Amino acid sequence: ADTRIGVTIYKYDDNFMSVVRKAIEQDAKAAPDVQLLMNDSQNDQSKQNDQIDVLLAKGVKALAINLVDPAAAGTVIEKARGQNVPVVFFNKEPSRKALDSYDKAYYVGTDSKESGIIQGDLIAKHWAANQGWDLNKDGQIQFVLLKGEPGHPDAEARTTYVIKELNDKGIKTEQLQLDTAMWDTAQAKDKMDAWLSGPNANKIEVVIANNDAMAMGAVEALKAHNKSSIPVFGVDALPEALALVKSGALAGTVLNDANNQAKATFDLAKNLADGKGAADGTNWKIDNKVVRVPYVGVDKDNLAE
Ligand SMILES: OC[C@H]1O[C@@H](O)[C@H](O)[C@@H](O)[C@@H]1O
Ligand SMILES: [Ca+2]
Repeated sequence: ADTRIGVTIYKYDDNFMSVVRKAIEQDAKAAPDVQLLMNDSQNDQSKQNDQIDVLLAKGVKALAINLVDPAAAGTVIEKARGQNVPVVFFNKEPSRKALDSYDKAYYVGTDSKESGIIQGDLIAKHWAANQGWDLNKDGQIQFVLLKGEPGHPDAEARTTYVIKELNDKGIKTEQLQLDTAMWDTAQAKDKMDAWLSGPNANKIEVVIANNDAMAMGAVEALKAHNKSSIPVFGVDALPEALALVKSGALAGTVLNDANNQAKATFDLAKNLADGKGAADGTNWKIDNKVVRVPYVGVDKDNLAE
């Protein structure tokens, strides 16, 4: 009488989704009646699509899906609809229209813009406290920005809102470079290294990354160039990134709460598999089929708290 739930993780080597993957498996360990069928989609939506077909053929009673491509939500929903199986999307947010296209589709994640606002406020605080960072003394932050996947709601919101928030607080900004490194450490290292090796590299004052993995790559490129005096900011508060906040290699980050996103995803998926209301017997507040888990800013001043 075990209940099977199919789960896809877009890429197991994504630093953040690795934390989430492990947390959801710990949640499942505590539900002796449930079996998770865990899949690594290897950063390929076509691989994920085939994995979902296999999961459905195996009779799973719910799906928890971390999309490779957000725009593929519709495709995945139509697969789930064919079996009348509920689907809890997590971490890559489908459009409102996509969510509303199937009454058994839900989403667990975050308020993406909040992470951009928090990161921007963190940078504003550190900038005001470290006016030595204004290398050219023009009152503006000359920044470079390492973006996540184009079209990913967290990448778009974190990129828009970090700058909006700095500007709203009265801090002018000059974008010297902006490119995607696709959430990846090695790509970010190579991009940052190029920026440090190009003309007017001397003008760069602050590095902004949409996640910690990319921030960490930037930290390594700065080290290679003896330019570690330039501050770097990320998002996620990965343990490895918190170690760099401690050492001073990373100026700040933002907790993306993997534990509670994993728990909400599991709790809702299990309820839906059982034919119950998604939040039954839980304290999750579902707002129009969506659970959002707060972000929290982190730097040396609150690292212990
Ligand atoms: O979808 C995967 C991405 O999700 C974001 O919420 C995290 O901040 C990133 O680290 C991760 O690469
Ligand atoms: Ca400046």
